[PDB]
Amino acid sequence: SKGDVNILLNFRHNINGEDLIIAVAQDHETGEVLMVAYMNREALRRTLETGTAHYWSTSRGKLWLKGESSGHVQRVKDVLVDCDGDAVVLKVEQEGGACHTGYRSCFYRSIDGDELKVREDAVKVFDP
Amino acid sequence: VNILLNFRHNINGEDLIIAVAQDHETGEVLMVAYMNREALRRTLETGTAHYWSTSRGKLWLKGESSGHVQRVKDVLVDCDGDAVVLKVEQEGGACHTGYRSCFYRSIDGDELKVREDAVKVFDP
Repeated sequence: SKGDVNILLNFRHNINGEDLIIAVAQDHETGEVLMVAYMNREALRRTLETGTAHYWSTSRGKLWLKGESSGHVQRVKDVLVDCDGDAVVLKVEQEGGACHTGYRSCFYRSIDGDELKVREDAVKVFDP
Repeated sequence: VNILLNFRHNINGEDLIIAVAQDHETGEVLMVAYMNREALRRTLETGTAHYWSTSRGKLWLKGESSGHVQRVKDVLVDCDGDAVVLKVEQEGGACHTGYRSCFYRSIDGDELKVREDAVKVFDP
């Protein structure tokens, strides 16, 4: 199956006992990086099986479907792989916003001098 | 600025944040790597991407040997401050395989195949 390709990747980033790869979610049309998270073997396999983004929560200690509660799922259109196979870029179609704060992207702030300010071109898609 | 970020991606006993190098013009993700406090500190000071090699256990200036440095134009920060996006101008290629981006392959059904939009900048 498609999900079985996971055997070709290297989950060598260990965080609290779970072997993981780094995953970057990117808007398939605009190219904007929406979020960064980890995936364990099962999360990648399920992502490939359903075509919807699944990640591994290090704080929650379990894999979860992005949008499990908000409905803000990420439909995966392409999965790019790192040269060493331990990270991937997911080209996605983002429903709602990727961040729980309401912004489309988790990266709604930027370094300005010695402070972190909300970008003026950032978009708050919804209000939590 | 380091005070505003949250280093916690612990690997081999070293507080880190995840850095995503993205082409400032095309938006293509060129590579992903970790940064320790010093790596980021030096990146902001020099304007050139500095990373932390978890394997080498030492600081690393991208292109310090190949000359393929990444000039930082902007730095975006994650909501919880443990990840950043580096908007950069890439000299040459970001990958030692010679390709423009480390992510020059995609899962095509059941294998890892070179992307048709993958461009091999140089030959190692």
